Amino acid sequence: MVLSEGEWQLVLHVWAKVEADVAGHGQDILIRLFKSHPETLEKFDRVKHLKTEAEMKASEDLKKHGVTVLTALGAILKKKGHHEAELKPLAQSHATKHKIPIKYLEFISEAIIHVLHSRHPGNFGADAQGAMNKALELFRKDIAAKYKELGYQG
Ligand code: HEM
Repeated sequence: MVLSEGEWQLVLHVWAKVEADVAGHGQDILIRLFKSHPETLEKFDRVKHLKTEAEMKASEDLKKHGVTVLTALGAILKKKGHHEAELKPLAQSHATKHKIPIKYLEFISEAIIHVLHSRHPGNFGADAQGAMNKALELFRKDIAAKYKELGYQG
């Protein structure tokens, strides 16, 4: 699949807002992920013991994790589809070290869309959401192809 420049512009325009507060968006997204799909929390040894949203909101480790995910994702989106180099080390660590099934990448995709929708209604209408979904699907498709080459494709 391939996105048009118009679709990339919609994605990057809302992302510019996310970047005004990377830590805040990272927390919201991870908390949304962990509450909607608790099984995912088990993958994070440094934060799996957190029982409530209040504990999550106060966690310094959770906030650092959020910044890391959004910074790596942002670097990928800014490549506008030319992200093969950025995807390799990422696919290897999630396939071989962490063992993250594609299904969980779909779950975090949902959390991202949910949060942008809440915090940026004016820059996240239907067209912009369609573009973001398309960009995240592109990301998932390429990652899963890499998973298979690496022997996981879980
Ligand atoms: C847009 C999605 C994702 C991006 C861009 C991403 C990115 C990263 C990055 C940059 C790291 C740092 C170094 C490394 O590769 O180990 C990392 C670590 C990790 N990722 Fe992700 N990740 C994503 C989704 C997920 C999801 C959905 C899960 C689990 C449900 C996950 C679990 C992990 C774990 C377990 C680690 C290591 C945490 C630790 O240091 O203890 N990742 N990820």
